Amino acid sequence: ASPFRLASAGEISEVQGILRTAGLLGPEKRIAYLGVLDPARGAGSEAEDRRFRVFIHDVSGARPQEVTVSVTNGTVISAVELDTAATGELPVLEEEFEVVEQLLATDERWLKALAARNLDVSKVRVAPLSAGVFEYAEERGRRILRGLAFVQDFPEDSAWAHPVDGLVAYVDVVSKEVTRVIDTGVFPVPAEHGNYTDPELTGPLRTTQKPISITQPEGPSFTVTGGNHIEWEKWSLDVGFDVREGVVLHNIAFRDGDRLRPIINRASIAEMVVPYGDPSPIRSWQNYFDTGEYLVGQYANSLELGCDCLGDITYLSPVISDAFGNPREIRNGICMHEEDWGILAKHSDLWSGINYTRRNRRMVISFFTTIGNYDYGFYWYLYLDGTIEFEAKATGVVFTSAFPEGGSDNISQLAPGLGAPFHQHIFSARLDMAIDGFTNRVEEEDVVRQTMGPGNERGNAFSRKRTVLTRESEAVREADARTGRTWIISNPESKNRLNEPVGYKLHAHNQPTLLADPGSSIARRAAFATKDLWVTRYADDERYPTGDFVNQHSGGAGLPSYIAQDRDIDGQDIVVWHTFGLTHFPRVEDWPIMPVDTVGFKLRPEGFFDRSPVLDVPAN
Amino acid sequence: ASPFRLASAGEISEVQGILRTAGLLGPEKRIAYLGVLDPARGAGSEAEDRRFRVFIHDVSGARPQEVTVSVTNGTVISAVELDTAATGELPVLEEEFEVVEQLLATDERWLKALAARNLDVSKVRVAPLSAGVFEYAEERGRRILRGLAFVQDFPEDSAWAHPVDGLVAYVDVVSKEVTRVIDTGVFPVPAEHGNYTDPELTGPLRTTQKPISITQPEGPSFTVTGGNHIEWEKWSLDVGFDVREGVVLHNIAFRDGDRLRPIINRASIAEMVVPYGDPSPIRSWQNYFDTGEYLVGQYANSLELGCDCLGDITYLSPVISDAFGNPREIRNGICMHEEDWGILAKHSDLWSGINYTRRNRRMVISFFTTIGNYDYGFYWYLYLDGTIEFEAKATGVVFTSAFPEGGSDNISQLAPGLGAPFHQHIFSARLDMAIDGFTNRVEEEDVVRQTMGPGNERGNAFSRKRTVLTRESEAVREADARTGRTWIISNPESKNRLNEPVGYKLHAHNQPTLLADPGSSIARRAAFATKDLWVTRYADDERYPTGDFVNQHSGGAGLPSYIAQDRDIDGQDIVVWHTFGLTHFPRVEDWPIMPVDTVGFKLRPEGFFDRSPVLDVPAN
Ligand SMILES: [NH3+]CCc1ccccc1
Ligand SMILES: [NH3+]CCc1ccccc1
Ligand SMILES: [Cu+2]
Ligand SMILES: [Cu+2]
Ligand code: NA
Ligand code: NA
Repeated sequence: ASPFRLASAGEISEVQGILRTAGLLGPEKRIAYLGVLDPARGAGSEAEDRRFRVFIHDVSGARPQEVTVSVTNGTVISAVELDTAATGELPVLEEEFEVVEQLLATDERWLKALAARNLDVSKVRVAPLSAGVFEYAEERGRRILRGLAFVQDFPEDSAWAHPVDGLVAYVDVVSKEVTRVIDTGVFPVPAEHGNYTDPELTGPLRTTQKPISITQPEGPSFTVTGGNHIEWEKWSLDVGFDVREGVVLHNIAFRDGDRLRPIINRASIAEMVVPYGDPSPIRSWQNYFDTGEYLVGQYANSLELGCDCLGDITYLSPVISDAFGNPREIRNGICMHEEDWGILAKHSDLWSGINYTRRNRRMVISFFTTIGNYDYGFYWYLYLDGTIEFEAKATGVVFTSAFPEGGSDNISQLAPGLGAPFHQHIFSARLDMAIDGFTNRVEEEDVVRQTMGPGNERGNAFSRKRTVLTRESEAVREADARTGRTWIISNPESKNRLNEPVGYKLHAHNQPTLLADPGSSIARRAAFATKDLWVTRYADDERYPTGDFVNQHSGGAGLPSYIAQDRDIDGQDIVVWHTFGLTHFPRVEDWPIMPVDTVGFKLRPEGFFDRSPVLDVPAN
Repeated sequence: ASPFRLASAGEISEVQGILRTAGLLGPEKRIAYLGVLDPARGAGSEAEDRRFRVFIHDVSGARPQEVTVSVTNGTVISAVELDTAATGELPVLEEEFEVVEQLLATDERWLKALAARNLDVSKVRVAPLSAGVFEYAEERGRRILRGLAFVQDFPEDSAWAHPVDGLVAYVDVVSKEVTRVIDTGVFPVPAEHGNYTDPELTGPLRTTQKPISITQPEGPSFTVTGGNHIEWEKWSLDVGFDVREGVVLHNIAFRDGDRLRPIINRASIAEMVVPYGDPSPIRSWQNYFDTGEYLVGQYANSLELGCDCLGDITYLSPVISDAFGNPREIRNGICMHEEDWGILAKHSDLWSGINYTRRNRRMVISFFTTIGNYDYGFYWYLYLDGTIEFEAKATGVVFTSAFPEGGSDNISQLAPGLGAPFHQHIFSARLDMAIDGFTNRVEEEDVVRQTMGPGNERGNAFSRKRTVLTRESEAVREADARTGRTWIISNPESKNRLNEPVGYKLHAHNQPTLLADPGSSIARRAAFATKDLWVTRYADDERYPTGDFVNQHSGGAGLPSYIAQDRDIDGQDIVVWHTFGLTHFPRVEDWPIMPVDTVGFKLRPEGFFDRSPVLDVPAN
């Protein structure tokens, strides 16, 4: 009976009924987002109200609505008409993916461009790309997608190998109008195929790999109760799923003796953005927010035993709503399992004669999503020693273009005539902290170098300094790999046995943040991505670093507007937002299908325990 | 019959005989180092000469010697008397470990200090620490170790829990003289024990972990021929072992179609150093070079099946010489096995309908070493996609002190009265590069940010720049995480099918380098550690970044003297030296035995292949 339980098919069927009865789900309506709301702060009075938030699109041009529903009470709580010129358009609908291709396929300007390139319109796929906000005044308040074309030689052909460069179109998907067709010149369509299952390309498959068998002859070491509550090796948590964010972790806690100690209240990847660095007008508008614009959870893959997840796997199958409010099960959408992780601790002592070795392991919670050409795995790891780690795995097919004759400073060449524009993959982790409870503070820790002199006569000393972040206006922080900069989240009212505040240290990878010019449209809309670390005071409605409606929003929403409140964060209920990402200069080896590359972050205990928390691990 | 084969017991027995007959191994002699020499450059004329380098110490005060021997020809090639005031002392001998304790145990000044603290001399262990070079003129040319004391309450007690602070002694281990005893004040000896196998400390062991079984029902996928030649998943290499460096990788190559393509000629960890940042005169001299002063290979552990290495393990048992020239087998000293490594590549395509998933794996070559309180695992990883990775795993027991009343800026508190001085663990990887052959160059690659303006009107463009390093004097490089700085090793005379030079990219972790003041003794002796990247022209005798004789050398030897030759490195036979390390502010969780922390680097192909090299991997 947990309030953090997954949404059930029955709850979603009741939401649909409530919306229908209220007159909010007519035939011109589509559900663009549906998700359970987290319990409010201080629900410890026991009063379960299962509430759902719904974004409702209207395919006839009427104003969309934001609606909150209580399945517990069977009522509509609020329903607001949205002015989308003001607050942003709703997320892209799956059914709009093919509308862009179909509308262009009858437009004379589009047919004119394809005819000059001798392309059969029935072979031309059109990627449905988010539009952003640029110079085009006619787009304000309209639902616009932009289309870039790729040729499929036959139904099983990889279209990404055949970009049609020098051509882009803009489409109003509600009025079904093609607003602009821009043809800047003919580029040869790259001819080589990129079919990575074609024996002519792969050659004979390897016969040298032989099997690795990972089994757990006595089950797994974790238990799952109430559908989504995990207990594993003193860890406790709830695994949630949201159609926008994907896997969400709730109530991460560690059982230290007889005390259950909270660490993180809610952990999610709350936004991601892929900005492209090609200045060609064909692509210079291209930045897609996979989380905020497309909703990564609704494209989660069904994960296959032995291929996607290997070992003794426990699956979760989350339920989401389709565009009409029917429940849709994502079969085997979340994989969970434990993994051997090498040596945990080891010492052979010359004086005591004792040899000691212990092995480590980790709990893995993962899902995969596919949005167009790109595929990402999201992995959360819990380790025996208290460490928490997130890892994103990027794979799929790189987004392509022509490679210009005479080269390019912003595109790399992958095959004859075929290019891949430079781009970044930037994530925002939202960590609603609860280190031993909700009274937390953040300190920035830098290494301090000391000069040779009095008190340091051999010039060997070095130290560290910690700076408390006391107000939101000073809590927008940059990495500094030079000085070993980390951030410590501590509880000043909870001390370890040495009388020091208990804490956790965040270790970043220190990769570059957003490279775009600070005056650009993307720097305004993805402002979170320009800094490595933000800290805010918790608030119910401050969910996403980019705001609630990312699609076609003019910018400034989210983190820069939250922190302007300049709230007290020194020993308060706080949220850490960590930006981290990959800067991708594509290489030949990324083609025709890209080997996984990774990025992430980790948190390690910092005086949270009174000694090593893994002294009670047995000797295998 | 490979020239890169491991040394055999028979070869070492012949070396001993040759040395004995030549009069070089009398009863006052000790072998401080013995190791096989790599074949000279251009031995492709086929002429095997197995040669060994030997450092010979004299326990009676005579001058040590460096000797080269050919077991092939049964002769002494050269024998040089060493002036150790000039070129450095020989590495610490294992038999000198207990000489420091035994000599102090009869010194009246030492007994005076223990008596005032009411310590029974039979309970006091003395750590044998390398001396470095500081202000003491009487030490030049003498073989000095310094001693710090720890109390063992009973034979199985962990002495590290009971440091005797405020007390240090210096010992001449050849003349058997205690040169100085420094007592700066009495500190309480910390009373809590740190016995991590005591049920009173651990509590009841966990009963919740249940087994993970990793098996390979058909063997392993790699083959071992000639004792130490590995073939695995198109990779080819030789696994060497040296008593100073430990595991060395030779002739790393990748079978691309019908061509065997070299990548790295020799890879090793050529030095490591642990500098302490406590300005107390009791410890301000403390910096130990585990590789150069103590020789990490001779302390390699015998690795246990199921505890140290899990799965289907193939072992190597390298042979080294003891101090008298007898062969000594390190049973099960090197573990090798392959490991599942998650998803390699994955894409589900919306237009072609093809779902594609492939799994990754890695080849692991590892050993563990223990020198006093510290334990390290060295791991080399080869991946299916051409990636090479090194990982160091640091564990064991932290070096301790008293925690001063009133605190400290350079020591953290681990238990009542017990401190752990700040320190670093810094490694030097020596990578004798051979990217498609020996004509290589290094480029530094930085991200380039571009301003909004003409040619970049939306302010989204970004680029990269590469700077060729042409001469040694310009090849001393610093990290820059901000700008995503990496280094590319390429072969300008070997091009991929796109006509670009083939290459590999080095990705660093960008951790802080040496923090000590640049005018300090350690900055002079560990000059390699002050910069992230060095490139030299290959030379036979340029083996270690610190020089051949690190112990008590006054500084400047090694890399700073090599690069002063200012040799051409633009398309030549070059060696990359990468500094990387951990800065350790010890935490409570590191006590009484430290959970593993890690650091390393990786190299990934950068246009080395003509497309993804893993298209021929099967579907499991
Ligand atoms: N990831 C969102 C961008 C996208 C969407 C659909 C096809 C190709 C690219
Ligand atoms: N790691 C070399 C320093 C050392 C050597 C022996 C005991 C304790 C410390
Ligand atoms: Cu990418
Ligand atoms: Cu350390
Ligand atoms: Na919080
Ligand atoms: Na070389």
